[PDB]
Amino acid sequence: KWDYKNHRWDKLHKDFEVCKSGKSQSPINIEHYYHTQDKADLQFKYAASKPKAVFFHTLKASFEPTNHINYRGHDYVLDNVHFHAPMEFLINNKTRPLSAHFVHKDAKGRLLVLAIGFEEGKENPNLDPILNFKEVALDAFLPKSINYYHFNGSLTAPPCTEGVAWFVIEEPLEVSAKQLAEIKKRMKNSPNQRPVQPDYNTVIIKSSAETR
Amino acid sequence: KWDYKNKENGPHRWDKLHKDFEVCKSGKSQSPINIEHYYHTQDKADLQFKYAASKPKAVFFTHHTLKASFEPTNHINYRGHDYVLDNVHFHAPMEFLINNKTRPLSAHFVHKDAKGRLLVLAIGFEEGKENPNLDPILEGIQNFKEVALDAFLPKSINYYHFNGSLTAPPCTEGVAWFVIEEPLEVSAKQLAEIKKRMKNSPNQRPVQPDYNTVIIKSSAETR
Ligand SMILES: CCOc1ccc2nc(S(N)(=O)=O)sc2c1
Ligand SMILES: CCOc1ccc2nc(S(N)(=O)=O)sc2c1
Ligand SMILES: [Cl-]
Ligand SMILES: [Cl-]
Ligand SMILES: [Zn+2]
Ligand SMILES: [Zn+2]
Repeated sequence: KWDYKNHRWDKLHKDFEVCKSGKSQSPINIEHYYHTQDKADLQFKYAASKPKAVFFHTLKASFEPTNHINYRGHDYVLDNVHFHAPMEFLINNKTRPLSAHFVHKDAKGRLLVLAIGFEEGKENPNLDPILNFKEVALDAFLPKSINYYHFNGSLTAPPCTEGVAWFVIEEPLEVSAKQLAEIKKRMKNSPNQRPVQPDYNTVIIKSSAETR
Repeated sequence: KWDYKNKENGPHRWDKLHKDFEVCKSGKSQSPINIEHYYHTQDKADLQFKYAASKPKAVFFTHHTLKASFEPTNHINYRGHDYVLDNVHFHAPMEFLINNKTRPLSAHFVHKDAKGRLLVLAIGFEEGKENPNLDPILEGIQNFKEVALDAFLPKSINYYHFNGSLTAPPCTEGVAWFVIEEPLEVSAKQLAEIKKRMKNSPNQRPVQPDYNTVIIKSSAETR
């Protein structure tokens, strides 16, 4: 059984062999990239939303097909949000104590994932509805203006399927220290961060968008 | 047994011939593709060429292409990492399609660095003027005369850069592609001969599935 306990994922199932063999496995440290000033091309179609279900090695909140992201002429339906502690993706070796992943699928079956860091500070109201289920302020969840990193990668969890479009947001969200240990407690006080995977000089663009 | 013919050994079946080749199917950054969506970028000038005229170690037909091997004298520098041009080979038509445009021919500059990491540079050809750069080879397949590598490429190039795979089995990924937009020119006769030297047998992998590849457009000076 696969866990984060103390590189052998490929062994447990042959379905997981790509975890080693893939040349574009995630997460990574974002250190070399291209600046661009091209249109967002990223449109959010988010609303405050109450979960299809809320359940637990990571804390996950799933949703109905109500929230969308449209990228270069294709609609990606929001499936779920889950957390990693520490932040899996590194930005020039800076990681945040917590992260969230927003998972999407298009007509063609393609995957798009949204990642953002958290900053230890003020209480974050967006977390509480989940922590009948209370609705989550998605369209308000995200920063107004985001600087993001976009590149190609894999699932950070098995089967580590690749073909994932990652957009990693620069801005850290804020989380209070009680909330942090609580979710950390919520995840059995067991870390669920895959280490940085081998990076074969991934082509990375830095760009921005308006989430709302 | 892989080939480009429509029988059991074509591209739609390359994954079946050897288990070493399955990434041809399962791989998620498979090349070639149609380059139409990309990001325009600051021209930080990432790529530096260091080519000289060079005589081929060998010029020979292998695995459907005309290949010219070289001593490790011609190089490319990318973000402070140097890749040695290993060989130049040909595909007809051009395999990468640029904004849905297909060219009669392309040339691939295969580079490998110390780590065994791969870099390939592609430039297309369309029918026109006689190319003196080409002729050493068409005769050389039949010592070898040197190739004006330093003179081969356009002075300033527009190219697309992304991560992809090899276009022939084993279809290895982690390949850094530099696809130059500018077409070089070839005479209609030279064109017909290259195809004859490459046996009038197509050696173009079809466009492969695209998983939203991040492509940047930039430019450089080859001279
Ligand atoms: C039905 C199985 O769905 C799975 C399994 C692993 C997995 N990892 C992500 S992530 N952390 O965004 O890269 S999403 C996902 C979905
Ligand atoms: C080890 C044998 O060398 C091989 C096998 C396939 C292959 N495809 C290219 S290409 N068409 O530039 O992407 S180069 C190359 C070298
Ligand atoms: Cl993350
Ligand atoms: Cl090509
Ligand atoms: Zn995740
Ligand atoms: Zn080739």
